Amino acid sequence: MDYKFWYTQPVPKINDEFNESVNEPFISDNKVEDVRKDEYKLPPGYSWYVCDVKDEKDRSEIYTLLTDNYVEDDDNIFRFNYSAEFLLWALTSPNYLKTWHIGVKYDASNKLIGFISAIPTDICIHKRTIKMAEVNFLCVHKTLRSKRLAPVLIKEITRRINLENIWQAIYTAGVYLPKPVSDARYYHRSINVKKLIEIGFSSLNSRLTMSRAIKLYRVEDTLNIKNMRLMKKKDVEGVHKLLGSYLEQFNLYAVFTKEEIAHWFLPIENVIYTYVNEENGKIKDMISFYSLPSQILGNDKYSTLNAAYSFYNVTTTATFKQLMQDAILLAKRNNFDVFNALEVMQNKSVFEDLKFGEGDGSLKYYLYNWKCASFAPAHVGIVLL
Ligand SMILES: CCCCCCCCCCCCCC(=O)CSCCNC(=O)CCNC(=O)[C@H](O)C(C)(C)COP(=O)(O)OP(=O)(O)OC[C@H]1O[C@@H](n2cnc3c(N)ncnc32)[C@H](O)[C@@H]1OP(=O)(O)O
Ligand SMILES: CN(C)Cc1n[nH]c2ccc(-c3ccc(F)cc3OCCn3ccnc3)cc12
Ligand SMILES: [Cl-]
Ligand SMILES: [Mg+2]
Repeated sequence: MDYKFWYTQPVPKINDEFNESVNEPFISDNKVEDVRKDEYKLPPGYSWYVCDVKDEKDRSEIYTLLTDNYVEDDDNIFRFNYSAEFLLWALTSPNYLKTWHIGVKYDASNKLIGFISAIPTDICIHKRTIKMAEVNFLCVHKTLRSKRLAPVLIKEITRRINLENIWQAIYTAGVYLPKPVSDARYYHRSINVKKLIEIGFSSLNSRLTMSRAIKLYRVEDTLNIKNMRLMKKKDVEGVHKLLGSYLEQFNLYAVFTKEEIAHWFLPIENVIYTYVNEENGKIKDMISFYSLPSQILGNDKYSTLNAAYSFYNVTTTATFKQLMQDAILLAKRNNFDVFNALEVMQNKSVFEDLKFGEGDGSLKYYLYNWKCASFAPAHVGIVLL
């Protein structure tokens, strides 16, 4: 890899290594007044488009572009299929900017062929809290790959973020770029074993017959934490306290306001699931996971893999293993086929006992214009959608 684009950016070179005493921008003393006011140039016949994610039709356009052209697994069997309602939630968090939801249309067809987005968040990296943009949903149509459109989308969003006097960003990708601050493998816990085998995701052998595989992943339909229930509006303060305190141990986490807790955690069917255990009107334990189905490509029987992805989980009245067991059960009660988690926070400690299998790859965490020491994923305390 030459990384001809990335090496022009304020990010580490492949060989850069910083000790814990270093925790600062690559480029400081930036000036809003100096930021370019002109949009980056696109190739002839393409135009910028400002997407209105609150408009059902504009939102449907983004949904279509992602459904057809977003992230596939390494074998091109599954493609992420974020729902339209999920994209509304993900992009309209507190203080979002409509001008950070950027499309590219092909003028002659009037169709969206590219997208990139950011939302603002306070990010604590090695105990320093910085206002950052969280970048997500970069996508170029399959038919226009390897034409250098992605650097155009990246430079244009950078410019729009810089106009708001924001100079750092956080992003994640499965691909290796200069240069990860942390790298987390993903693990999967089978729920609907038979389906996962039939679609090729899971395997049998002469020892592990179909019936034996089903038995292995069987779970008791009783919670360890009996009062675990869907989160309600009244629980916002308590979730804010519980989670906000928990996250301070990590090397990388978002500093959530109360308004951010209500947005990111209050339940929305088929989008975000949060459960809480209330004692004495105080929230003592919480479970959360989001819904990210994948379209199954080329399977006669099934079109969709329903997948729950571990989000934020905190226990003070049980063991972490007991809490994540309940999280798997609650995913099962909600019709999910598989429960997915990264080896961030305390997650790795429960993978063997709760019968997770190692996946085929990892998610890399990145910062833009920030130099600092890298760290094991157990010290990562943030999950991006
Ligand atoms: C202060 C504010 C700062 C704000 C900005 C922060 C940074 C935000 C950064 C964005 C974070 C988004 C996070 C996110 O959304 C979650 S990661 C998911 C990204 N989306 C997909 O994987 C969807 C399917 N793939 C595509 O749509 C295309 O393959 C994409 C658009 C990925 C690249 O289109 P393409 O047609 O395949 O490629 P060219 O146009 O020819 O471009 C080639 C250049 O793109 C570099 N590249 C490829 N994949 C990347 C990736 N995932 N991040 C960053 N850079 C990526 C690549 O290394 C090369 O640069 P190089 O020559 O130096 O190696
Ligand atoms: C994070 N958010 C930015 C979306 C995103 N983009 N890129 C990714 C690469 C992996 C995961 C992921 C995260 C947790 C997990 F349990 C399974 C995952 O992927 C399986 C499918 N796969 C394989 C290779 N590429 C995709 C998410 C993402
Ligand atoms: Cl340029
Ligand atoms: Mg391109």
